[PDB]
Amino acid sequence: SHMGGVEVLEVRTGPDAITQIEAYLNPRMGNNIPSEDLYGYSNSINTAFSKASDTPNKDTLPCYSVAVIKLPLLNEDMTCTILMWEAVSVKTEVVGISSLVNLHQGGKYIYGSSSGCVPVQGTTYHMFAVGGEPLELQGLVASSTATYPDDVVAIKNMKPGNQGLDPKAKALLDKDGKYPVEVWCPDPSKNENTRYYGSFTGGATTPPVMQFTNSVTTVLLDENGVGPLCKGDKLFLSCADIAGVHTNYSETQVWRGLPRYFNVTLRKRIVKNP
Amino acid sequence: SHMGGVEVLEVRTGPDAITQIEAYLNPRMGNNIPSEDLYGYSNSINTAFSKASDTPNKDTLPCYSVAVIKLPLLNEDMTCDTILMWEAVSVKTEVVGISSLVNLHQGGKYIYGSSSGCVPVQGTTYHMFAVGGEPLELQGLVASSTATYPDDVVAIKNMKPGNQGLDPKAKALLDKDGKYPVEVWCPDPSKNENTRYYGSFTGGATTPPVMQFTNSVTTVLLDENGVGPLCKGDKLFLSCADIAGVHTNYSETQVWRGLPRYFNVTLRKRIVKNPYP
Amino acid sequence: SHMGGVEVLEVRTGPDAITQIEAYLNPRMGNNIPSEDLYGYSNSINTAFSKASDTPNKDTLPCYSVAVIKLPLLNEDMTCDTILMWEAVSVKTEVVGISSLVNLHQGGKYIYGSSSGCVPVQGTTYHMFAVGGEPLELQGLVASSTATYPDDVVAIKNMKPGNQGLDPKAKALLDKDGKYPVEVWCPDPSKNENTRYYGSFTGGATTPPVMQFTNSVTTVLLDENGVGPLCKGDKLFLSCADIAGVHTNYSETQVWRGLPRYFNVTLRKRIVKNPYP
Amino acid sequence: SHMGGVEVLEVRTGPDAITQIEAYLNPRMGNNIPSEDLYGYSNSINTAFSKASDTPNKDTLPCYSVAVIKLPLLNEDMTCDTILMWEAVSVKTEVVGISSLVNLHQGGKYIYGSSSGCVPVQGTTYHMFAVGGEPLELQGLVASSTATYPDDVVAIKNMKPGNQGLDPKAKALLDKDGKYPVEVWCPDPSKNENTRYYGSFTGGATTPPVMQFTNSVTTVLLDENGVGPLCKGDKLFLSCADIAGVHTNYSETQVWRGLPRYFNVTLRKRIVKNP
Amino acid sequence: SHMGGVEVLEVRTGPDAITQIEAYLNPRMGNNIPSEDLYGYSNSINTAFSKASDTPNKDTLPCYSVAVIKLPLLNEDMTCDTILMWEAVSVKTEVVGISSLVNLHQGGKYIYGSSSGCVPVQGTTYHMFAVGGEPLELQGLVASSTATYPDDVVAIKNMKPGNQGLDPKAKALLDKDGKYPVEVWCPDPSKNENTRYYGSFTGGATTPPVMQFTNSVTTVLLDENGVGPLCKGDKLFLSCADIAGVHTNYSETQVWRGLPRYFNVTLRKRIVKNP
Ligand SMILES: CC(=O)N[C@H]1[C@H]([C@H](O)[C@H](O)CO)O[C@@](O[C@@H]2[C@@H](O)[C@H](O)O[C@H](CO)[C@@H]2O)(C(=O)O)C[C@@H]1O
Ligand SMILES: CC(=O)N[C@H]1[C@H]([C@H](O)[C@H](O)CO)O[C@@](O[C@@H]2[C@@H](O)[C@H](O)O[C@H](CO)[C@@H]2O)(C(=O)O)C[C@@H]1O
Ligand SMILES: CC(=O)N[C@H]1[C@H]([C@H](O)[C@H](O)CO)O[C@@](O[C@@H]2[C@@H](O)[C@H](O)O[C@H](CO)[C@@H]2O)(C(=O)O)C[C@@H]1O
Ligand SMILES: CC(=O)N[C@H]1[C@H]([C@H](O)[C@H](O)CO)O[C@@](O[C@@H]2[C@@H](O)[C@H](O)O[C@H](CO)[C@@H]2O)(C(=O)O)C[C@@H]1O
Ligand SMILES: CC(=O)N[C@H]1[C@H]([C@H](O)[C@H](O)CO)O[C@@](O[C@@H]2[C@@H](O)[C@H](O)O[C@H](CO)[C@@H]2O)(C(=O)O)C[C@@H]1O
Ligand SMILES: [Ca+2]
Ligand SMILES: [Ca+2]
Ligand SMILES: [Ca+2]
Ligand SMILES: [Ca+2]
Ligand SMILES: [Ca+2]
Ligand SMILES: [Cl-]
Ligand SMILES: [Cl-]
Ligand SMILES: [Cl-]
Ligand SMILES: [Cl-]
Ligand SMILES: [Cl-]
Repeated sequence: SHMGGVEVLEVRTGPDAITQIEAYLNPRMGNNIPSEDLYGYSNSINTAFSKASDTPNKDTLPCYSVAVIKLPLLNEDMTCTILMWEAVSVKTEVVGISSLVNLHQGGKYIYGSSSGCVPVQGTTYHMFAVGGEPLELQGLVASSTATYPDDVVAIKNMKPGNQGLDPKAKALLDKDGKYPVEVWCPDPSKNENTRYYGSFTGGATTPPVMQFTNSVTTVLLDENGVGPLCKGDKLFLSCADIAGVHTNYSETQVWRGLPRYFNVTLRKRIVKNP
Repeated sequence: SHMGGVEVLEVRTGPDAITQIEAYLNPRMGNNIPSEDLYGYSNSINTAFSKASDTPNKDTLPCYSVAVIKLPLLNEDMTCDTILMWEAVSVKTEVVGISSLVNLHQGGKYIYGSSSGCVPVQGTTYHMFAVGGEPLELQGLVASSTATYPDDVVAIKNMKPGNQGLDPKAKALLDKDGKYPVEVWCPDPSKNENTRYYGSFTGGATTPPVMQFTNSVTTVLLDENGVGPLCKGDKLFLSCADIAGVHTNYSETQVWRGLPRYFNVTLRKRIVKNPYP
Repeated sequence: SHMGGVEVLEVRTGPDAITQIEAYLNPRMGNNIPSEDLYGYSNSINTAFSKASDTPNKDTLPCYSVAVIKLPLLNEDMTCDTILMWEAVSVKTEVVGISSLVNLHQGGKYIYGSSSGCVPVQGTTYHMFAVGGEPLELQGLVASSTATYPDDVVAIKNMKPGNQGLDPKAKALLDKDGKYPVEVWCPDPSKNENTRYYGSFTGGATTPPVMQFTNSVTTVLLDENGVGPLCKGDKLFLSCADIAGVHTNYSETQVWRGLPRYFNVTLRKRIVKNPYP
Repeated sequence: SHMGGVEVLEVRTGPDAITQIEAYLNPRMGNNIPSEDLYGYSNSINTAFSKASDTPNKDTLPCYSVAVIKLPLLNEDMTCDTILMWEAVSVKTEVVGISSLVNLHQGGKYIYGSSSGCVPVQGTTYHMFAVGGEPLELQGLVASSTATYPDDVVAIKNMKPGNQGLDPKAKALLDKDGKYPVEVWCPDPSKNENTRYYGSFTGGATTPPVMQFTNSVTTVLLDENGVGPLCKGDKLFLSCADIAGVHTNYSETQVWRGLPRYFNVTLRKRIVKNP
Repeated sequence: SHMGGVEVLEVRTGPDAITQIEAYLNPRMGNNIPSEDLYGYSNSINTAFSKASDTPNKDTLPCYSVAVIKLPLLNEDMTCDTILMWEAVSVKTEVVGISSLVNLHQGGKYIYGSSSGCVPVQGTTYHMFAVGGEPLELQGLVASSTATYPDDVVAIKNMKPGNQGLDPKAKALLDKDGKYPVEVWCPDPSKNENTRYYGSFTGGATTPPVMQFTNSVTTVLLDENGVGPLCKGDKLFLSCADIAGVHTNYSETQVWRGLPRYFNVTLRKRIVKNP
């Protein structure tokens, strides 16, 4: 016999330097208040009369979600180096995928009136971001002559140049359910302190495809080995998860969105004070 | 010449600390009793008259499958500072009966006209499995909060339009086979620390199903800290749903089609600081 | 200058302990004799009148292919404490004739009108192969328990609605070429410890087929313990099914189209504790 | 207690030997000037009357984008045994404005009837980019040699049926922004030793487009010999085309839709034997 | 300061033991001569009257391309214990002219009505290439044994219904450019020990084509014993077929469309025991 090691499993409370946060963000498809009958969907998509006359109704435009998570305060005085929270990894999941596995919800029939109803399908757009400040946005639209509703943030002084990349069309994703997906995208010329990931599939009637698991972690460190650094001890979580459109019996259509869960691991770092 | 080693093959028993279990779970599409004519399928999908009047008929809603496997007893009682627990380390899993879909003579809607083969199972698919040391924790979320769910399934309590998004009060455990509808419940990503789950969804009205099968693939169940599910009360929970698509009848009524899933799980005995008070 | 090595290429005869075998298996879609006009295809798919009246015609049901390859004799008898056995370590396999589908002049249904090319083979596809040291073990599972299978195929005995899911009594061995229907039998994942199998299915009414071909890919057959299939009685079992889709005739009758599969298996001699009583 | 290291985060200015450039290139689908109503789209696609009579209207042909970026001057003396050159070692690149396609209210053909959303941009897609130390070298190859190309694009000289395959005389340099049609010119794989290019095509009449976007991906530009593009005359060439699909109007006329592309290229100073 | 190394970039000629060859192969869809109006396409596909009466017209059948490249002469004496042979170790290969498909004005069938663009090339695709030290070995297998093949292509001898599966007598060598039909012949996996081949097929009536292009990818040609194709008689065999789909005319007649393929093969001299 000899003295040797054996590994016992127990609850381990992680180092003081490491923290995890969890959050969920509900979708902002247009009906953005939980009391609303069509919460989690847009209102019926109203189409343009013409190029010149294109005025989407209130609540018909899906917008990005954003949540600001206040982390534990690290610095008593900001005058010294300072400590900052560095986001190192994230686990994220689209919640409610299985809700689409439903052929009895009222709408257009797959075949005739004896069949199931057409499920959510068409254009999809799934993106998330984790950063130490608001996601920086670039404006670009399909048509500069659309008139955007009062309750969304649109491009200022829109002109045909906004159908391409105009460097004046910039914004911060600093309000939940206010920045339309069809107007704003991540600005790749900025966002040095944010990591973002997105996938788009278009088409009129395309089948949606989504996976879900609790086994996958995305590392947030950049090419220099540094994760997002949380300015003022605030963590920004942003996303949009448009699953497709639901078609009603009358052939009116509404966007369907799903919520997203985030689990972010952060660590305390010593940072030279700007 | 010299003395040297040669490797002889033989049956090896493996150590007492490791065990393997195998199980299969039959699908729960609505007709959940093997004596039923449409066992392995739902009843005909009945669609809503309206947003307000949406009452799925009994046995038209696919539900999750779950089995609880009783593992070998490890402890005399729960009084010691440490106990032994089974740790699930890996799983091999297979959807069974995929080839049954390779059938164009089953009665139904014709591909072309009445001289052609019949349309096979297609449309929305949903395949998921989980292996854990306790029930899979579920989150409720529905397409429509005004649906009236049948008494024989577990629905969200006191549904409101908020349940079309994530309401933290809509939570459940997958603790009954063939009772929790797929369209109401999904894995809760805010919990499930002691379960591993994996899922794939493809929608669309008539989409072709795609499935693979092999006995060569093993999934490791260890988490980011190197620890597998730990089996509380020496029970292993296997959960799944495998909706292959819908079958369309000649009259255009449609039924969900599900397939069984096989599991082979490897577990090892571990010393664990006693969690039980 | 100095003495040094240079690598010269030459024909090398491998060690006596290693052998390779090559074989091809022609498809068994229904017309299984090379003299038949529709060899490599099924007969026209006849569809069910009803759930209760569903009687596939003779030769309309694709079946698995199987070949048993007799390997070199290794033992004088089975009396010693150890014996020699062939261990299958790797396989190269290819579906042959893929390019034959690149044909829009074969008579059939038109893509557009009567001036256009004809619709090529498309729809449901099913590709699988197995390499083992004994027959592939099969599980039965059908779309409909009330189908009446023809006398010339091996069907599930005393079929009941439970056979639309997994019934553990519905088991068979793939021990006859062109006799076990693909739509009735699939690999049994609860057995097959001495076989490796691999399969892919894509369904749908008219889905485009996708196939690749190369001589650059080798699949390793060693299991999780580093052991390949061990060939009982010095026999190697090769199994497959390769359904490319259906061909549609102008009258809209449809026939399954299959393709042959080539195998190149590498085996090595091993000393094995004698399993034979 | 002991002396030891701790890793402090700070703003680090990269070594003098390394530089990064950022640029964006707007699409050149035919309406190539930001004052134009249909900027970012082609004009309506006019189809051939016949094989012999096929005359695309001006600005109906999507063309490649190119930008030449002037890098810091490295050599005041070009007569030494060696010179310095900028070597492009990696690139991050993104298609911008993908989310603009997530729009079912823009006027056009209806998905179902007049109560539904309108059909989004779909059909043929073509996405490519290149990073090089000199212009991208092009090979000409067309669907039909009897097409008559307009005078505002560069096309194949003395076109003949052989140009429906590879004729080695049909060669060009991508040296004008918005003038070389995608349907006439492709990268020449027999040249381009000093460029890296990457492209993806999916055809079909009405195919759904698929596009990803992230700031997490870097492509290494070093070749098989470990050498990146070397920038002749301290000029960096960025080339691309990003056709997202076509938009269909209610009248069923169709226009190509393109999107801009962003580039972030890292370069390092290298000693090079003087040519 | 000290003596130290710095890596200077320069033009290097590889060792005398290594050579690179570049080639392109134009497609052989039926119109195989660059003077033909429809060069790069087949003639209109004529469909069978029946099972028994199926006679494809001349030049309606896409065929494989092959080029035999003469390499530098290695042995003036062929009677020693060893000879030198070229060993192919890697290949870079690209389909050329993919962008030519990004064309909706070419005359044909309309996507929607007569105001819209025309349907692009789509349907069945077949892409393969091979690099070897001798002709690619072929296996014959057809959709229908009662087809009558024309006298300008090489087909199966004494065709019988068994040729709808694998009959071991139906074997050939790919030794003539543009004469072996794709629909009759495939690589023989039971031979081809001295060739590497790679192929991809996607069928369907109207399927969208998918193709990528880059100059960044190298395929290693070494087999499982670390040996590449050895070039018998100092000849390198390049084979391919690249069927992009079919073009549909307004009358609904259809023609196959093929594209050229580029090859860049690296070879090294090896000492080989004299056979
Ligand atoms: C996303 C969703 O739940 N859509 C509903 C839809 C909406 O509630 C409605 O369009 C918003 O005003 O309503 C659907 O059911 C309708 C009935 O509620 C109504 O009584 O009659 C309608 C007849 O055209 C229709 O049946 C719908 O529009 O199809 C059901 C759908 O799920
Ligand atoms: C999933 C399945 O087996 N579906 C059957 C279907 C069901 O048995 C039935 O719809 C509900 O129990 O029955 C099908 O055959 C029918 C005949 O059994 C009946 O006599 O007449 C019907 C006429 O519309 C029909 O032919 C069906 O509904 O198509 C066959 C199908 O496979
Ligand atoms: C898979 C195949 O070869 N199919 C053939 C088909 C078969 O020979 C037949 O269905 C077996 O009974 O025959 C096709 O051609 C037919 C002619 O042979 C017949 O003279 O007239 C038929 C009229 O509908 C038809 O044209 C077919 O059924 O389309 C040709 C097909 O490739
Ligand atoms: C790509 C794009 O923005 N297309 C517009 C289109 C263009 O403005 C037009 O083709 C360029 O000359 O115009 C569409 O709207 C049209 C109205 O502006 C016009 O008053 O009437 C037309 C009736 O057929 C049509 O409604 C269009 O052609 O559909 C809108 C489209 O987004
Ligand atoms: C692949 C190709 O270029 N196809 C052409 C086609 C060919 O020139 C023809 O099939 C060769 O025999 O011709 C198309 O244009 C035609 C006119 O040239 C002719 O004057 O009238 C035809 C009326 O049906 C037709 O418009 C064609 O057949 O559509 C154009 C096509 O691109
Ligand atoms: Ca910047
Ligand atoms: Ca939690
Ligand atoms: Ca077992
Ligand atoms: Ca060259
Ligand atoms: Ca051989
Ligand atoms: Cl703005
Ligand atoms: Cl609840
Ligand atoms: Cl049985
Ligand atoms: Cl030219
Ligand atoms: Cl022959």
